[PDB]
Amino acid sequence: GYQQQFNPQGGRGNYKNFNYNNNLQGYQAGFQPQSQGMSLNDFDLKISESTHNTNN
Amino acid sequence: GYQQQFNPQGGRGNYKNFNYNNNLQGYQAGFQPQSQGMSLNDFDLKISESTHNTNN
Amino acid sequence: GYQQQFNPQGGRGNYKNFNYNNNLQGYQAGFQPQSQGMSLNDFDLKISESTHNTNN
Amino acid sequence: GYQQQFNPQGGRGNYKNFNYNNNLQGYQAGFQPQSQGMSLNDFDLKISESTHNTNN
Amino acid sequence: GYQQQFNPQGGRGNYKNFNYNNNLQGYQAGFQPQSQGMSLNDFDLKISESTHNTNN
Repeated sequence: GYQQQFNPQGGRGNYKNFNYNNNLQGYQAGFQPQSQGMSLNDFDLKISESTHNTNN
Repeated sequence: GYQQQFNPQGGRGNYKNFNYNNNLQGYQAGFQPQSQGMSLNDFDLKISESTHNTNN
Repeated sequence: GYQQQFNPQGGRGNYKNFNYNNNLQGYQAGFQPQSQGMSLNDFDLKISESTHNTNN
Repeated sequence: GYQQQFNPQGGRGNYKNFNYNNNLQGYQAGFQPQSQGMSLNDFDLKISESTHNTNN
Repeated sequence: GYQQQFNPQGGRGNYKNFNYNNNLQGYQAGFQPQSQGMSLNDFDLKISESTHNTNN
């Protein structure tokens, strides 16, 4: 079938923001998982992210 | 079938923002997973990302 | 079948924004995964990205 | 079949924005994955990207 | 079959915006992956890219 398991073998680290969305014959609208920007719904190794959200 | 498992073997690091979307004969509209920009839905190794979102 | 697994072997680093979209005979409209620009849906190694989004 | 696995062997770095889209006999319309520009859907090694999006 | 795997061997760097689109007997319309311009869908080594998108 579908292998989506969380199976780290050995090693070490930081694990966060794992999201599993199972839609079984359903209705899903307006989804922004792990969103960092602005979402409007009307019905030496360095990674650096900086986001400024201003809603007026 | 489909192999999408999380299987790091040895090593070390930072693991974040893993998103699994399974749509089984369903209706999905307006999806911006891991979005950093602006989403409007009307129904030495360095990576640097800077985003300014102004909604007036 | 389809091999899309996450299998780092040894080594080290930063791993983020991995998105798996499985559409099984479904309806998907208006998808901007890992979007950094502006999405409107009406129903020494250095990588630097700077985005300004102004919605009036 | 199809080999699309994530298999770094040794080494080090930054890995982000990996997107796997599997469309199984489905309907997908209006897709802008990893988009940085403007998407309107009506139903010393240096890489530098600067994008200004103004929606009036 | 088709070899499209991500297999860096040794070395180091920055890896981002890898997109795998598998269309299995499906309908895909209006796709602008990794788009930086303007997409309208109606249903010393230096690389520098600057894009201004004005929608009136």
